[PDB]
Amino acid sequence: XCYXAVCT
Amino acid sequence: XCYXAVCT
Repeated sequence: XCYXAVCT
Repeated sequence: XCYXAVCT
């Protein structure tokens, strides 16, 4: 649930 | 370093 440093 | 289920 991440793309790079951005997560949910 | 990861995007979806892929880590680079």
